[PDB]
Amino acid sequence: CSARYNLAILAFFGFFIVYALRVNLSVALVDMVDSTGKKYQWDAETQGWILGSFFYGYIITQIPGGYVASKIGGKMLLGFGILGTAVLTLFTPIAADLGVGPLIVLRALEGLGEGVTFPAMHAMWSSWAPPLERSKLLSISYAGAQLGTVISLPLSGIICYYMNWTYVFYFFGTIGIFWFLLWIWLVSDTPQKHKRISHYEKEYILSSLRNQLSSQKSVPWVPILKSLPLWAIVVAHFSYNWTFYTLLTLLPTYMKEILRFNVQENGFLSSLPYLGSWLCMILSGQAADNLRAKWNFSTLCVRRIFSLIGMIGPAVFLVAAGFIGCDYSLAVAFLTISTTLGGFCSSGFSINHLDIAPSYAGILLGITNTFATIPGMVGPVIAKSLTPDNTVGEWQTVFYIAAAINVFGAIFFTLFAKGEVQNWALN
Repeated sequence: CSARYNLAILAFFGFFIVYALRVNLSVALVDMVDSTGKKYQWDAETQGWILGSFFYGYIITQIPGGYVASKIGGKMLLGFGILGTAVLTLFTPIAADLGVGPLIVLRALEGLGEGVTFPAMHAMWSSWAPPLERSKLLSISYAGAQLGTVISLPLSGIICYYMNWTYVFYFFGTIGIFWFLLWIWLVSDTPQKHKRISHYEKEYILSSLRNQLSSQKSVPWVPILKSLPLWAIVVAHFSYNWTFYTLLTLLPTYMKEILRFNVQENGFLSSLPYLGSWLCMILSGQAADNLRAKWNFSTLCVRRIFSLIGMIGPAVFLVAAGFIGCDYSLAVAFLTISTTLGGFCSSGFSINHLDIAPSYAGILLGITNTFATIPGMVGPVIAKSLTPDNTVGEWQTVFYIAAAINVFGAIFFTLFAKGEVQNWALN
């Protein structure tokens, strides 16, 4: 079709690759360890460090991305991020042969390469997307992440079953490379730099962004962002991501050790939760708009209601899943419900940053993500240390503490959230 939508059909696949290279290990690990590929004798704590080392890098390059993107554009940044991630993915096997240290190091470098994507995309859309249309283009671009954390698990299971685990990494790295070639050939960082764009589209985009860009006032300065209504968003994000990452990283292990599912079935059934989450975050915005039309609700009742739901429903159903372990089906159903209701959050704390201080979101997202990334560095560690022997009495404990985290986060948000403006964003 046009140029901007082609960019949004190349960013979709880029984020697909991002999240696939992020998630594939959660599956490949349950076959890389011992009780036709090579198998290593990782202990418990070691698997946790391996699964967490990605976020020790993801956290480093989240905010610096916003600066490096305004410096050298978004195209090369995202391209090199994906390329480094994929090339290191190719070497992950040769690294495992060298030990665990190199493996965690390689995953952390993957994290450095991956964390610089979203800021680059924001930068590119700040020059490509007209305001009346970026709500759709950003959605297209970011749905690739959900599709990736949906599809990289079934494919990883298929491959690890019919073939060795090495081929997961080989295939996904080759894909990342064959995508970087396109990202380099076609895309540009700004319309006037595009080589095959038409004059009318260029003028439409520039005329849409003219007054908006010339109305920027809050760029060259930044006030004190230590207002409690921001720590509420940060805490809710930390809480949600604790559960989300703990599962993303240790759910296949649960399905293979406790439920005793095959690897194929493991990868196929570990996608249902995130597919449900996708559908739920697709329907939640519609429902919230229809609700604000039904009644005013001050635009804050919506945030806190949807947050309460998407952070307590998960807790309840996850506790229930832990309570009835060793059942093939009901536990899968309850984990699915748990990570499905978690999609209501896309109309709560994951959006309050646009109502609290717009025109400053570029850095509020960075703060929130940099704070809510810590659980990726912790959860997979203690959730596996508490379970040296994968007995249901151990997993119940991590489920309980994760549910308590979700609950405390929801309480904090409901108490201290604001939804109109915070008096320092006023340009």
